[PDB]
Amino acid sequence: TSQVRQNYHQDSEAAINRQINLELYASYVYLSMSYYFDRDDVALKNFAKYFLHQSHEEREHAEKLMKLQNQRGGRIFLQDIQKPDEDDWESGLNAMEAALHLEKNVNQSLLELHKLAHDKNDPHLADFIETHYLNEQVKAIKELGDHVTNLRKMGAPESGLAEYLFDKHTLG
Amino acid sequence: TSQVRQNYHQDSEAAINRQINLELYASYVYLSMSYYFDRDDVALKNFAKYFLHQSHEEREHAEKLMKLQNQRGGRIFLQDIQKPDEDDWESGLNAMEAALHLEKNVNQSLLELHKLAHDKNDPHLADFIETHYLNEQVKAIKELGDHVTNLRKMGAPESGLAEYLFDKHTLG
Amino acid sequence: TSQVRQNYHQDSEAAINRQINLELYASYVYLSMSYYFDRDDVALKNFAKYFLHQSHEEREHAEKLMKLQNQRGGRIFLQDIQKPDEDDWESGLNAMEAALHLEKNVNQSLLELHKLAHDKNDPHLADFIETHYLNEQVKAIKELGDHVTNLRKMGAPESGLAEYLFDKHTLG
Amino acid sequence: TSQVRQNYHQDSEAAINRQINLELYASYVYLSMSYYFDRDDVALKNFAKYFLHQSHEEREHAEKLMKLQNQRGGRIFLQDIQKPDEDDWESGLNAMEAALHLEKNVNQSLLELHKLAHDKNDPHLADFIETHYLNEQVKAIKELGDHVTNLRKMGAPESGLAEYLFDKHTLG
Amino acid sequence: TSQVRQNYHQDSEAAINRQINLELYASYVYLSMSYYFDRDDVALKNFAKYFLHQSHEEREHAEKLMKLQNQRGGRIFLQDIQKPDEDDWESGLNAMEAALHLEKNVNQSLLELHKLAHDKNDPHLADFIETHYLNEQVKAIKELGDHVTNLRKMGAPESGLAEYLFDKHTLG
Amino acid sequence: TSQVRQNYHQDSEAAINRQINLELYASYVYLSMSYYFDRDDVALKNFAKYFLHQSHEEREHAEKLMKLQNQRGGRIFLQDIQKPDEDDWESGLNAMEAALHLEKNVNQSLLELHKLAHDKNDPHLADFIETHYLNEQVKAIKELGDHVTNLRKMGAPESGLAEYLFDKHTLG
Ligand code: NA
Ligand code: NA
Ligand code: NI
Ligand code: NI
Ligand code: NI
Ligand code: NI
Ligand code: NI
Ligand code: NI
Ligand code: NI
Ligand code: NI
Repeated sequence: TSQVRQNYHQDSEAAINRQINLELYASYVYLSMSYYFDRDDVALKNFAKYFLHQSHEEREHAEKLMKLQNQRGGRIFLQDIQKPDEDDWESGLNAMEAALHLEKNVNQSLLELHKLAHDKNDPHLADFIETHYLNEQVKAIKELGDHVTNLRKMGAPESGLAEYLFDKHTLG
Repeated sequence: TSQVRQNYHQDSEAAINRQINLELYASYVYLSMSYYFDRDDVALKNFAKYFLHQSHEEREHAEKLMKLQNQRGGRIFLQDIQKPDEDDWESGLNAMEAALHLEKNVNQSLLELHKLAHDKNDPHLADFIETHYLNEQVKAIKELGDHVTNLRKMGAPESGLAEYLFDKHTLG
Repeated sequence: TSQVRQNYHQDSEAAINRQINLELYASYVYLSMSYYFDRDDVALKNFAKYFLHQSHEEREHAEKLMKLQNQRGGRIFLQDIQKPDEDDWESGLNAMEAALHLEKNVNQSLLELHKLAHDKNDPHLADFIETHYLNEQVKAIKELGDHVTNLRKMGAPESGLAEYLFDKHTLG
Repeated sequence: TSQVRQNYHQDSEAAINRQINLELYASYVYLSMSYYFDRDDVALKNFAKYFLHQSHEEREHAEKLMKLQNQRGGRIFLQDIQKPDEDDWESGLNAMEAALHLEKNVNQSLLELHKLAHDKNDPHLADFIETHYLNEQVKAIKELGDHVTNLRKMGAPESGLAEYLFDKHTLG
Repeated sequence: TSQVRQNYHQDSEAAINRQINLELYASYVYLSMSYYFDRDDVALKNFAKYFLHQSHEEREHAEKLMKLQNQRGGRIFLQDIQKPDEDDWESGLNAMEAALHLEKNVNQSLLELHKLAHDKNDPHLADFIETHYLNEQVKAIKELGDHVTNLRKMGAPESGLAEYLFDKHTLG
Repeated sequence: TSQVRQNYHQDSEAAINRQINLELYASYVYLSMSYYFDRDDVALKNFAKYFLHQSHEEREHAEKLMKLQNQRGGRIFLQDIQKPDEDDWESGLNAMEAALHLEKNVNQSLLELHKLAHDKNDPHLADFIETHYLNEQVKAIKELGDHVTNLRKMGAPESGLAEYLFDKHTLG
């Protein structure tokens, strides 16, 4: 038992570790998307920059979660970061939809973790997840939905010119 | 066959992918060290910052390798980033020695890759590894050896005061 | 025999002269493309500026090669700069593909020259070609491949509007 | 027939193309002189810089002529740029006299072209050649004559010290 | 065996030590030339400054070589710095020719060392010598050859006025 | 006999040459110490910087002595710079004591040279040695004695932590 541990259950520690691993997996998937849009036959630099920024944001998420785990007295247990389920993300709209699904899964996991923290009578972790992630994930999901809608309203993926214009005007 | 592929063997592509995975593993190990020195019972902030910077440098290494793979016409195939073989790095000198061993392994892998590139008559990748990694890895190994020597000449790990002074004066 | 000649074979001198002539031919082809996109019935100013910049870069390449020839004690022997095999480059995508083929030919010639220099035990010229041209040609080939991919993903050459948009957004 | 062609004869177009080729040949000869004065056994850097600047000026001349050809509705037809008739320009005074002869030949060609334009009732091309080249060629010929006179009044080519002093004080 | 030694043969270490001693000898010869041109009966200050700068450059060469030896795990073994074979360097052209011969000998030694490093499969030391010395020695040899040519084209050593003018205009 | 020689004995010239050789030997020993503290198993950067600065100061001493020799009409005769009697300076306190002994020997040589100059009725060289070296050597000996005392009052060489603290706080 750590000297700084106070009102911190072991289930919350396991959930924090699992969310750390989930954020690592999300950053891995975002990096995979970024360097898939870096290929010569794809040639979409703005999508690559955006997905690299998203991977860095998920890295910051994981770092903040590990710092919070070290603060609450819990111990960190890292696991194997699984590779993305895909290596060729087809087009831009497919990558945006996959990122939207990943963000929704991360949001569901964060909501389950906050429900657990509320059941554990842990207001600190509750408000931490509320102010540091919930609104962030909501904004990210809204932005990805807007991007998917704009890509569908232009002819993608059937129109590569539409994806080029979305790379230039929107993500540029 | 890519339209930009020219004097680029498939063995070189596989070696580039394996080196990308190795750099990812090195960054993972460095992040594990950094957040192991972030624990409350450890309390060494400068070691954490240094290992986080090393993890970011290995991330930049992997990104540059993936960019070079995309330039030479080869395709990227990511794998599962294995977790570090340890979760408790004992003390500071043990972590420095483990980082030294990891750097020496990465240097051996880079030397084997350069030998392969020379056997494939690929001067571009050869000089790329020469100017972008070889001297960098040599400097890193020399710095880690100096750190290990200074830690051994102060009483570490038997003297926690020595590790504190090395964290304050050297890595501070 | 020059007083400054040292570890410099005559075959390397002939190869340097041939590469100088090749760079001159490449600059001539780039200037031809630039002023073909300057015609009234073509009207693509950004393509003209880009090809003029590429011609100036090949001119700098030839000047650096002649300076290196004067440094290594060898003598320069200039030949007739052949005219481009075409006077009407059809459209923009055709010109980009021709520039890609020319860059790949120049890269193959540089790789053969570096192989010869390695067989002549000339590390100076080897590293010179490695650091001053190899990565440059790789970047140029990658950029031309990205341009060709973007032109093919927009409707060119069947869509002149696509070529206009590529001239405005990309090369503008 | 171009939509912008107006009062522009085909003979004027052929003369413009021939003058473009002549300016290209002049730039080639100037570059040959510049890199002949770059040799180790010659060692005259200021002469090399001056001849390189003259080659760049002839390149600008050719570019302006091609732009004027594209403006007047005519089409450009490039030919093979012949190599200079010499590869060893003896000394500095010989190179200056050869440059003077080349400038006088270019001036004669420009005067013949202006006479043709006047016979074709083309005042635009006439005044263009008058204001953009005639006075320029006159100034260049006067400067080359002054340089030849100063080189002859110092002992060149029989005095290499005279050529060194002309490189240092005059062209420096 | 050092903890940082990796892919570093003992023959390469001996060659590095011998090259360190050679650079020390070159710096000694350059200092001897500099302070020979400092004598009252000689009175050539610019030659003294130039040779002192060359001696300092050879000192920096030796320091960089010793730093590289300390980096690659090898141990440094210094020897006796031999005095220059001459104490009166006759004139300026003789000193320039002696410096040219010394630079050519150092270049031959560096080329032999790079050949040895390539035979030892050491790309790090190979590229180090390539980028940090080879082009530097080539530029130095070219500059010394140009200086010798200019001194021979002015009347030196039979004309002390020529040496004075070379000291004032060139090396001044 | 030089035209500028006046009240300058040949014994004073020989003593000046011997002192030049002694300063060269001192600079060599200081450089050896500096690059001995540069080794990986030593790892003391501040000691290396201090000894390199001392070597540069002895180099300036030798240069000033050679300039004074050229001023007084005497001729310079350089000899072989002997290597240091040691290649492994044990620890920091041993190197400081060796530097102190070398400084005391140089001071004794300078005092003997000043006594000779006074016996030769040479006030110029006397006051030159007085104002340009005597107080400098006294300050250097006092500083080295203070360093040795501080190293002995901390536990060196039996305490490597003491040497590390002296490198950080004092020489840092
Ligand atoms: Na190289
Ligand atoms: Na006095
Ligand atoms: Ni996240
Ligand atoms: Ni790395
Ligand atoms: Ni080889
Ligand atoms: Ni080129
Ligand atoms: Ni012209
Ligand atoms: Ni008329
Ligand atoms: Ni050197
Ligand atoms: Ni001294």
